[PDB]
Amino acid sequence: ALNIRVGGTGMFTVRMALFQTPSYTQPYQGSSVTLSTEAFLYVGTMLDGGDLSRFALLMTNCYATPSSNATDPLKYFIIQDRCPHTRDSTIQVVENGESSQGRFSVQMFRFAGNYDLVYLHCEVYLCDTMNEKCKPTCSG
Amino acid sequence: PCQAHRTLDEYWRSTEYGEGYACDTDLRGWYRFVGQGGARMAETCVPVLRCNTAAPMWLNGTHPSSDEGIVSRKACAHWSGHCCLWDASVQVKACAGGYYVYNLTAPPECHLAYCTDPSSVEGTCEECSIDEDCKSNNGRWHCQCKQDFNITDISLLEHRLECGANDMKVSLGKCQLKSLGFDKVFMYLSDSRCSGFNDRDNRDWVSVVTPARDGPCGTVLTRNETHATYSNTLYLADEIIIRDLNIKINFACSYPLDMKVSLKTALQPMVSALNIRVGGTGM
Ligand SMILES: *[C@@H]1O[C@H](CO)[C@@H](O[C@@H]2O[C@H](CO)[C@@H](O[C@@H]3O[C@H](CO)[C@@H](O)[C@H](O[C@H]4O[C@H](CO)[C@@H](O)[C@H](O)[C@@H]4O)[C@@H]3O)[C@H](O)[C@H]2NC(C)=O)[C@H](O)[C@H]1NC(C)=O
Ligand SMILES: *[C@@H]1O[C@H](CO)[C@@H](O[C@@H]2O[C@H](CO)[C@@H](O)[C@H](O)[C@H]2NC(C)=O)[C@H](O)[C@H]1NC(C)=O
Ligand SMILES: *[C@@H]1O[C@H](CO)[C@@H](O[C@@H]2O[C@H](CO)[C@@H](O)[C@H](O)[C@H]2NC(C)=O)[C@H](O)[C@H]1NC(C)=O
Ligand SMILES: *[C@@H]1O[C@H](CO)[C@@H](O)[C@H](O)[C@H]1NC(C)=O
Repeated sequence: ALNIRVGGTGMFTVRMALFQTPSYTQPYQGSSVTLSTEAFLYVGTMLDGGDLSRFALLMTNCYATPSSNATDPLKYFIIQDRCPHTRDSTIQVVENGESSQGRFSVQMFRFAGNYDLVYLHCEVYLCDTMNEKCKPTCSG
Repeated sequence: PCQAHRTLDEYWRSTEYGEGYACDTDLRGWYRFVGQGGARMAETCVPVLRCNTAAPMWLNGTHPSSDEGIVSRKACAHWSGHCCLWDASVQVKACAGGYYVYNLTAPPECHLAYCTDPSSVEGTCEECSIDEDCKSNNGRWHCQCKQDFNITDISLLEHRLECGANDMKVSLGKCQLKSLGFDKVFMYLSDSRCSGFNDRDNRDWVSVVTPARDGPCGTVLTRNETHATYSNTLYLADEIIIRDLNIKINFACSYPLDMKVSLKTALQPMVSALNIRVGGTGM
């Protein structure tokens, strides 16, 4: 018998969209959205890669930066260490690690300074829904 | 030869034509038979009183295949009840493409003329792929690949693994496997239900597709703290049963567990702004 050993690397498709309405029904297509600060924000993250049965979309950390650059030193974390932020009451999460979609809502804001644009950047970590317990329960 | 010839567009040279009296004494040079009559001369001595001739002729033997050059033939003539009673000298030459040329000579006497069978207008050349040259074997056109595509051993085999987000596929050049000596190949995963098929994106490929999960075609998943890998093995054989040189394609592609994601839509807030203006002066 002859064994040839070959391999490869693949990527999974995870998406993020702005919801035009609460309860996360319709997505947003426009290139720049113009709201008031008092208004809230409806966002969700989709998972389109595969094996949604064995995997659960789970949010580890997310933040806001004034620029498209994600590594901006000025970061307003919206989720800290798998936890919705406690010091700000207007932050709420609906599902995290529960299913293949992660969503959350928060009041809109503006970065203090000569900054007129806000960008949102999150980082996801998939998990095994049987091998490890993916429910994040956070308390101060 | 292939470029300097005179075409012949006539529909009465079929071996189905009833009867005529024309004879070809003024035919001099290289000719191509094109149209409803056919592209090749008759290969068997068609019975007498056919194809607009009292005594039909026929180029005896077999049509030369591609890359044969000048071939000398002695076209026979069917008359009086004896096939090949009179003889004429012809020089048939094959050409690139589904057509031929001949050195049509003057028969010894009139009431003699050539005529063509339907031949293989059904047998086409476009069915050969881009790396498959339009070669012929004893007059039948086939798709023989590049000669430079000649690999002997097994380790040098090409393998195109695409680790798609939802499915996984592995692709191998059909020309390479034909060169390796396998007329037909058998793709089989851990389960034989995942038999391979053909697909073309830039050439002839045989490919297998397996969903990226745990068990859809017996694929095994072993996830460590950083990556999750899908491992399955492919089996190569040239017949249903193997007798030597077992082949096992140990392929596996893994996915990351962490990734970065952001909106593609710009956000712009407006907040109530109070502007207090002050001033000063200095030296
Ligand atoms: C968790 O599992 C993952 C998935 O297997 C694993 O990542 C693997 O790390 C090993 C160790 O480095 C890689 O092994 C390969 O081994 C040979 C050299 O010995 C080479 O094929 C590889 O180097 C290649 O690196 C790049 C890959 O294209 C290229 O620059 C080039 O081809 C190099 O040759 C590599 O060292 C193995 O490839 C990765 N798997 C990947 C990258 O998908 C990880 O280490 C595991 N974590 C653990 C065990 O803690
Ligand atoms: C994103 O932001 C960083 C920080 O402003 C940009 O500059 C890099 O900064 C790091 C330290 O934060 C330095 O080590 C690098 O040398 C800097 N340059 C690069 C090219 O990384 C960085 O360029 C920005 N990235 C993009 C794509 O705009
Ligand atoms: C077909 O091919 C032959 C050989 O190339 C052509 O020339 C004939 O060659 C023979 C053998 O030397 C001579 O005896 C003949 O006299 C040549 N014929 C002529 C007309 O010069 C021949 O011409 C070709 N036939 C046709 C019809 O094109
Ligand atoms: C014509 O072909 C037949 C069939 O093989 C053969 O018997 C005959 O001898 C051939 N004629 C000539 C002149 O070679």
